[PDB]
Amino acid sequence: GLMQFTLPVRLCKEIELFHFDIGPFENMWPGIFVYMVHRSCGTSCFELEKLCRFIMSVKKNYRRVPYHNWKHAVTVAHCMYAILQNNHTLFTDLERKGLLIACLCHDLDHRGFSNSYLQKFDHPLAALYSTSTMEQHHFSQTVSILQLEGHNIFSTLSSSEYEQVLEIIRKAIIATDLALYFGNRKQLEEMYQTGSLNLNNQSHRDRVIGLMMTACDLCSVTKLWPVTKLTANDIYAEFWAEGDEMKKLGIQPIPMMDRDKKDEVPQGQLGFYNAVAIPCYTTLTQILPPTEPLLKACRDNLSQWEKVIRGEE
Ligand SMILES: CCCc1nc(C)c2c(NS(C)(=O)=O)nc3ccc(OC)nc3n12
Ligand SMILES: [Mg+2]
Ligand SMILES: [Zn+2]
Repeated sequence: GLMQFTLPVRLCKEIELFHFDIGPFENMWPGIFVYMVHRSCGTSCFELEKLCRFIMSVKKNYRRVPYHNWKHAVTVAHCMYAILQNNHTLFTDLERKGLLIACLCHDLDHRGFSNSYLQKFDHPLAALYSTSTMEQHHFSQTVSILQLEGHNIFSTLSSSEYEQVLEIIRKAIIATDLALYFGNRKQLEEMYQTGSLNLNNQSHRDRVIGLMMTACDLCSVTKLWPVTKLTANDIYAEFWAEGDEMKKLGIQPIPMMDRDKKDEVPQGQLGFYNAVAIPCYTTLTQILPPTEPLLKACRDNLSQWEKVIRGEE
């Protein structure tokens, strides 16, 4: 219980910042996650033997895909750690515990393909889960790993608390379905602006936690320009593979996913920043003012993508 993780000084300091990059050393990422748990939650939240064994089972069930991989999992967990640390009195003990685990597990066993591709392929998961297909699978894989012998990091919780935390994780992971994001943010926008938003209302908390999950999940748009620019190559590599597989089914993919139309990437990016990312961090900043650095960094990067379109770089 007196065993803390420490990081080297540059990491110890930079990890507190929203725009932190977890680096290219895979073997430090589990330590980075435990560090964040111990500062965000407490050193008693989880039994270290169980946490370490949960983390390495989760890692093992991320696939070697260009973007939706173990590095994404830990990156999205760090963004949630930054939001929680900057807003530390707004969230319960259970929410701090649940949300970091939810972010680490939110893309478990992702294959690099969208819910639409699974559906057009007629993948078995699409018959099992008619909506939020991959996201119901991610939650399912989470529960699977929790029920492995020695992996139940929630074993010290009461019956009620256990059921609450699994319900926090389920809604948190389902909210990473971008199809649900548009309506969720619209409702929050309305609630904030008419003054009706109330964080003691569980259905309002749910929506706000949903928006936090979207903000963490898209946090690659909030990094320093060189990180954001290079992450775009990994995202587009999955898009083009999915476009290829669409063509193999006899379906012309949208232009964003067609590797024969790579000149129309910079404009595909702009639409995504204006329709999804900017509104997401704007509404989030309105509800959680300390999350403003995410909105500012997102705007800085939109400005960098506009430059790329003009041929200024
Ligand atoms: C994986 C789909 C969701 C997603 N997450 C991120 C971080 C991005 C992103 N960022 S970047 C680093 O600037 O390329 N660009 C995207 C462009 C289009 C798009 O259409 C769905 N999604 C994008 N996206
Ligand atoms: Mg996902
Ligand atoms: Zn994700």
